[PDB]
Amino acid sequence: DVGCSVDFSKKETRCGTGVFIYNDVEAWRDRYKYHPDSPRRLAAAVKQAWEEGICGISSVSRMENIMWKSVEGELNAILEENGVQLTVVVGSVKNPMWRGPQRLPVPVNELPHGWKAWGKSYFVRAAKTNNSFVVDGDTLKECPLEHRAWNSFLVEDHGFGVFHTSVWLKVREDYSLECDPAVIGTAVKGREAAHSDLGYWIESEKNDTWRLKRAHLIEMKTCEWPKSHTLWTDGVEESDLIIPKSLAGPLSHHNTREGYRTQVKGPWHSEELEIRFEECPGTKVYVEETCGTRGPSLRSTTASGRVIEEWCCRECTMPPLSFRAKDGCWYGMEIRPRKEPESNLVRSMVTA
Amino acid sequence: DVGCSVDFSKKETRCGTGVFIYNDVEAWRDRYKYHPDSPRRLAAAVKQAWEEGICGISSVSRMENIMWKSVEGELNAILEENGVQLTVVVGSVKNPMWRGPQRLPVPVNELPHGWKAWGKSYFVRAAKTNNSFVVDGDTLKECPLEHRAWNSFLVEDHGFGVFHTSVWLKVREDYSLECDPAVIGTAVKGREAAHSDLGYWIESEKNDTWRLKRAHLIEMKTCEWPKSHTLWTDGVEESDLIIPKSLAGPLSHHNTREGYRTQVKGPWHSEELEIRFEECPGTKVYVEETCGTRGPSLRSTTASGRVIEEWCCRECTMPPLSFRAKDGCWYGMEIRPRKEPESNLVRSMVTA
Amino acid sequence: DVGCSVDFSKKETRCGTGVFIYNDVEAWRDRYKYHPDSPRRLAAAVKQAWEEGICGISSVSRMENIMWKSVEGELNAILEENGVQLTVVVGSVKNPMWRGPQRLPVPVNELPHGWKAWGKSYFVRAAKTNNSFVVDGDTLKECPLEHRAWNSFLVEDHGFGVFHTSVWLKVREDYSLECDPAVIGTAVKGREAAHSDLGYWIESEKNDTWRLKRAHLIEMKTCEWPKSHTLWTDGVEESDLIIPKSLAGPLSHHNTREGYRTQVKGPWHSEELEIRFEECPGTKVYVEETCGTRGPSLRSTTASGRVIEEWCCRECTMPPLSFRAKDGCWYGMEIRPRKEPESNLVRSMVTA
Amino acid sequence: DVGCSVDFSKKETRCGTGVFIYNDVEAWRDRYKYHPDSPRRLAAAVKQAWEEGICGISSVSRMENIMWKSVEGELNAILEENGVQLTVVVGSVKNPMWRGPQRLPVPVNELPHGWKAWGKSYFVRAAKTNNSFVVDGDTLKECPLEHRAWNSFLVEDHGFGVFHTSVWLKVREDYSLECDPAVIGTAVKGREAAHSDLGYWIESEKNDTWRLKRAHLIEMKTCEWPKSHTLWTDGVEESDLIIPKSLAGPLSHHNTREGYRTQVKGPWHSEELEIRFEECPGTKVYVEETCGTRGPSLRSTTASGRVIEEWCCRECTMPPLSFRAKDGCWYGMEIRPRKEPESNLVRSMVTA
Ligand SMILES: *[C@@H]1O[C@H](CO)[C@@H](O)[C@H](O)[C@H]1NC(C)=O
Ligand SMILES: *[C@@H]1O[C@H](CO)[C@@H](O)[C@H](O)[C@H]1NC(C)=O
Repeated sequence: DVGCSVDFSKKETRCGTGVFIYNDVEAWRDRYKYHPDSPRRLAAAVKQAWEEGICGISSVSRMENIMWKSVEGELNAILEENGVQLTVVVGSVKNPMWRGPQRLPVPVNELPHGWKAWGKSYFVRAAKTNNSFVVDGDTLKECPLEHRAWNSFLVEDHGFGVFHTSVWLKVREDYSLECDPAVIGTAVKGREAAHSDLGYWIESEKNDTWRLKRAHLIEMKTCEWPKSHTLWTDGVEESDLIIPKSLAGPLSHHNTREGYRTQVKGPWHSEELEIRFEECPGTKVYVEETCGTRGPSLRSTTASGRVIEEWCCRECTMPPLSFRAKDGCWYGMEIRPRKEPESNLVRSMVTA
Repeated sequence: DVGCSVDFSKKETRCGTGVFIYNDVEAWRDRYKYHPDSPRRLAAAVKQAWEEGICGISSVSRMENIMWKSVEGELNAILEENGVQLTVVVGSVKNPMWRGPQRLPVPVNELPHGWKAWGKSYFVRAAKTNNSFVVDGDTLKECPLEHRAWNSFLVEDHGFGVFHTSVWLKVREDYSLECDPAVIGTAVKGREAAHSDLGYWIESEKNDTWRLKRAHLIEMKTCEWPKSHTLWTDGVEESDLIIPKSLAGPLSHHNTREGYRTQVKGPWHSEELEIRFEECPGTKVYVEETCGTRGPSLRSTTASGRVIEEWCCRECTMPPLSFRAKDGCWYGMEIRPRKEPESNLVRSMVTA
Repeated sequence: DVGCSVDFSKKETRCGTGVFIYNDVEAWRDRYKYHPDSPRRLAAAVKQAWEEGICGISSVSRMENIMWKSVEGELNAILEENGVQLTVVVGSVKNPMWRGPQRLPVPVNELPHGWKAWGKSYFVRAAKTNNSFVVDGDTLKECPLEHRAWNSFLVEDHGFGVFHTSVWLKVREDYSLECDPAVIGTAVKGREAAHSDLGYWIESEKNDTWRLKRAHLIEMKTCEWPKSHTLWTDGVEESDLIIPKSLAGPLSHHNTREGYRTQVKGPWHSEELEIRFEECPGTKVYVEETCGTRGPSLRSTTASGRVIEEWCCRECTMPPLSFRAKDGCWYGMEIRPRKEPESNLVRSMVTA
Repeated sequence: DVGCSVDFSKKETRCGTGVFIYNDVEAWRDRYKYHPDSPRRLAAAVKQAWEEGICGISSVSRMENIMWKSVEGELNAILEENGVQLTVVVGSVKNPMWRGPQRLPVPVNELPHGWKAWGKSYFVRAAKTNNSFVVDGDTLKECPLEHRAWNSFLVEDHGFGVFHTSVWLKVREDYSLECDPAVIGTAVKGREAAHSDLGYWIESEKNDTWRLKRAHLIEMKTCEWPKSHTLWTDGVEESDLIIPKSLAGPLSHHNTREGYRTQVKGPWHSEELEIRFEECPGTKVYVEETCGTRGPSLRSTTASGRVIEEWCCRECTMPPLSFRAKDGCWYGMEIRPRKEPESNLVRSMVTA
C-alpha cells in the first residue's frame, strides 16, 4: 500500500509504503452489493434448513441484515420458480443483536433450475405462503430464538471494492463463535492505538499507562473479537474490560480504565452509542465514600425532561464515564444520583 | 489524520482517517539530523558518570551511535571550555549491540556556563586530553564491557516537514530493559501483520495459521520488545520464537513457525540481515529422519566458494529457512548437510 | 500550495510547492455543502420573483438543489411568520435541468427576522398556499419553463470547512450563460489533461494527437463552460464536441475524438454516466460501410434482458464509445445493430 | 495519482487524486539531470552534421547546454577512435538564445562502441582535432548563427531517480518551432493560474478581468509555447503579449495586461528576471498625456548610481511594471523619465 498522511497536531506530510487503517464508522462507508455466494446455493441452503426446522435467522451485524433485505425478493422468486413453497421476510434490527444456536447447512447439490439470478438486484414479486423463513424482525412469537441461526456467513473477497464496492460471502462449514477477521484492523503507533471493524471504532491512549480514550459504536454485536487482532492479550482479567467480552470487546489492556469495571448493564439497547469520558451537560460529579454501589446505568434527564444536578461515585476517577446517544446523556454504573428518587430515573433495560 | 492509499493488488484508492504505519527501514541512512536536549546538560551528565566509574557507552541502536558521532565535536568543546579533561571517541557499531550494567546519571544542575556552545554545534574547535570516555568502538581492552552504560536515552518529539527531522532526546529517569516505545508501529489488517521500528520490519500472514512470512533486520539490538506494541502475546513459549527474545523479537504467536525452534546461533554477526523462507540458491533440501541435530548455522558456500548442493533435516517443513546477508546465503540451524566434513563448514559466531 | 504526491506511472515521491487539482467527483467523503449567505435576502428575492411572475426556479446543479432542499423549511417558516403566502416546495432531480429565461433579481431590501425563526430550519416547512415557489421537480405543467428562473447564484466566498467546505452564495447581478468558475479546475501535465467541476470529470490523453479518454457525470447541467478555464479553445467546430455545448461541454480540441461527433441523442436521461471507450461483455463491432445511419443510442440488451451481439459502425474507430449508465451499457450514435427489429431496441429520447 | 496538500493560503489541508504541478524555477529545485537516452548514437549525428557543414550548435534551453557539456567527453573520447577528426567545445549560454535555421541530420546507423571509449567521460577529452564542432559560447566569429543547429532533440522518456530523474532524449526527424511539450504544465484552479516548464514560471490571476501577475525567467528561450497547453487561446492579438511570443510567451489573455503592449526591448540581456508590478524602490510615476513615446527600458539608477525620481506615462496603469534583475529594477516601455538627459540613461538591446 503506497499512500500518505497529513498530521493535524503538526503539519508534516509524507507518502510511502506501509499499512493504512481507515475509520469506516463515521465515514459511513458507501453503497454495497453483498453477493451471498450463488443465490441458488443460498436458496437450497434455506430450503434444507427449513426441512430441518430452522425457523429464522438473527443477523450478527448490520451488513448481513442489509444483504438479506437486498436479496429478499429475488430469493423469494427463485423459490417460487422452483418446486418450493417458502417465503423469506426481513425486518428491523433490534439491539443488541442476540445469539443463536443454529447454523445454515451447506447444500450438497444446487437446485435444479436456471441460474439467471446471479447478482439478482431485487425487483421481482412472488406468491405468499403460510410457512415463512423470518429473518430478524419482530417475529419473536412466530419463530423462537431457539431455532434461529446465527453467524453462518464468511467474507471471502472484496472484488471491485473501489467503484463496484461488493463484498462477496459464502456459507461457512465449521462452527465458530468468532467475529469476521477479514474486516478487522488494529494499529498502534507511539502513544495512540485503535481497534476497529465495520461498526466499532475504539481508541486508546497512554497516560502513565495504556487506557481507554473514546469509543464509537453504531451497533451492539455479540460475537467474540479474535485474539490475533488485539494488542497485549496476556495477564488481563475479564472483570476490568469496559466493553464486556459478550459484546465483542477486545481482550486487551487497552480496553480498560482505572476505577471502572465491566460495563455489562449499560444502555446497550440504543442504536448509536458514543463513549466519552466527560461530565454530562449541566451536571456535576464528585467522589464520595458514602455513595451507593454499582447498578444499572441511569439517564441524566427524567421523563419530563428535568435535569439532575448532583451525582456521586465511590472510587471512579474524573472525568466520569458517560454514554452519549440520540436519547440524551447517560452515566456509568459507578455513578449514581446524589439525592433523587428512583421513580424518575430511567434505568437501562437489562441485557442478558 | 487524513492520508492517501492505493493498493496495487486491487487498484483500490481510498481516503479516510485513522492510523497510518510506514516502513522506515530503507531510510536508515539520513532519517534524522538533531542533537540531544541541551548538550550542555549532556556534558554535565557525561562528566558525572566519569566521576562515578562509567568508562564507556555501548550503543543500543544505530540512531544512538549516529547521534554520538554527530555531537562529538560540540560536546568535546563544552568539555574543553570549563576545565573538563575528557575525550569522547566514537567508533563503529559491532553487531550484535550488547548490554551495559550501568546507567547514565541525571545531573542535578548544568555546568556553570557554556553559552559559547550556543550556535556552534557542527563546526567547533577544541583539543584533546588523556581521559577517554569511549563510545562503543574497538576498545574492549581499554573499558571492559561490565563498566559501560547502555539504554539510557528516551525520545520526546520527532518528525517535521523536512528531509532531516529533529529528534529531541532526553536522559532516562529510571532503570529499564525495553526498547523505545515512541518509535514502534504495529498493525494488522485482514491477513497481513507488520511489527516494526526504525531498524526492524517483521512480516506475518495467515495460511491456515498465523506464521512468520519475512523479516528485514538492519541491526541486532538486545533490548526487549514492549508487550503493549505486540499482537496476541498469550500462551506462547519462548523456545519457539524464530527471532530470540534476547535479540528484541516480539513475544507473540506471529513470531514463530511450525517445525522451527528459536534461532540462537544464526548469523547474528552480519551488518545487514534478511530472513527468508525459500531454498538457498543452487542447493536442495530433503526431509529425512537420519540427518543431523540442532546446532550453529552454516553458510551455503565453502571458504573457496564451493557450492554445497545437498542438505537434509529431520522434521522441518518446506520451504526451508535461510538468512540472507552481505556475505551470502546462510541456512537455518535445523538444516544440515548430508555429506560434508564439519571442517569445511563455516560456523556462525554466537555471543551470549 | 504546499503539498506533494506519488506518481503511480513511475512510482515516485516528491514534496514541494505548486498547483494541485483533485478529482472531486469520485470522492469517498463529501467536502462541499452549498448554503445561502443571507436567507433573509434570499427570501425577499424569492417573494419579489414570485410577484413579477416566477412560479419556480429550476436548479442548475445538484448541489444547489440540495441547498434548496435544506433551506426549504426555514424559508417557509420565516415567510409564514411575516405572513407571506409563498410556499417553497422542492421536487426530485430530472436530467438534464433545462435553462429558464428569467433570472432571480437582486432584492432591494432584506426580509425581517422573526423571534422564533432563530434556529428554526429543516423541519418547519409550511402548508401549501396560493403562492408556491416550486423548485425543480417533474411538474412543469404547474410551472412552465418560460416562467422559471435559472442560474441566479454566485460563489460569494469559500467558507472554511474542516469536514465540509461551506460555500455561501448571493443572488447574481449579471445575466450570464456561464457556469460557476469558483469550482472549476483545468490542467495539463505533459500529455495528461483534466477538465473538472463539482459534477464533471473529463479526462484526456495523447496518442498521436489530443483525444478524449474518459469522463464521468453525476448530473446534467445546461450552463456554458467558460473559455478562461479551457485549454486550446480556438479553432474548434461545435459540431464535433462530443458532449454538446448545450450541456456545458468545454469548447476545445481536448473535448473531441476522431470518427465521432456531437452526441446529442445519447442516454442523457441517466442519473449517472461513465463515458468509456471500449466494448463491454457480450458484444462485437465490425467496421462496415453498409451499416445504418446516425440515430439515438440503443442499449445492448432488450426489454426482456436479451443481448444483441452483432454490431456495425459506419466510420468509427475501435474501441467504440459506450456509456455505462445505471441500467447497463449503451452504444454511441455511430453504432447500430447489424440485424435486429427496431421494436426490441430501447431508444433514448432526445433531450432538447 | 494521489497527493499531499497543506495549503497555507486558506489553511485547508486536503487530499485526493488528480494532477499536481510543482514549481521548479523560483525554488531553483532543478532536480533533473539531463542526459541523452542514446549517448552512443550521437557520434554518428555529429559526424554527419560536420560532413554537411554545420559549424556549431546553439542550445535552446540551459538544460540542453548542461547535457552537452556533460557529454562533451563522452563524444570526444570516441570521436578520436573512429577515424573522425571532430572535437566538440561547449561554452556558456548567452541570453537570449537565438533561433537557428537548421537541425541535426537524422542518424544513418549505430556507430560501433569502442572498447576503450567505453567508460570515458568529461574527465578525458580529445587532442585538438583540426575541426572543432563548437557548442554555444561567444564563438560567433568562429561559427555564426547562420549555420547553427537549434532545437533538434526531444525528451525521449523519464528515467527513474530518487533525487534527480535522468531526462532522456532523442533526435527529432521533423522541423517544428515548438517548446518541449513533455516538460510543460498548465493549470487553473478557481482564480489561480500558472504556465510552467523547466525554466519559466508565469503567474496570472483575476481582478475584474484576467491579467498577468508575475513571472520568473531563469533563461530567455526563443521557442514558441504550444497552444495545446495554453488557457484561453482564442481572440488574442500578438501585439498585446507582455512577454513577446518570440521569447516563448504563452498565447493567451493571461499573458497580457491592460495599458501595456509587447515588451520587445526589455532587459533581455540579463541573466535572470522577476517581472513584477510595483513601483521601483523609492520612485514615483505620474499619469500625464504629454509624456514621451514608447522606447527601450531605462534602469532607475544612472551609470554612477544616481536615482531618477519623476517618471511619466500617458495611458498608464498602476502599480507600474518593473523587471527586477540582479543589477536592479528597470521600467517598462511606456514608463519614461519626465526630465533627464538621454546620455545618462541605460538602454537595452533587441536580439532580433
Ligand atoms: C496526561 O498526560 C500528560 C502528559 O502527557 C499529563 O500532564 C496529564 O496530567 C495527564 N492527564 C491528563 C488528564 O491530561
Ligand atoms: C498456503 O501455503 C501453501 C503452501 O505454501 C500454498 O500452496 C497455498 O496457496 C497458500 N495459501 C492458502 C490460502 O492456503
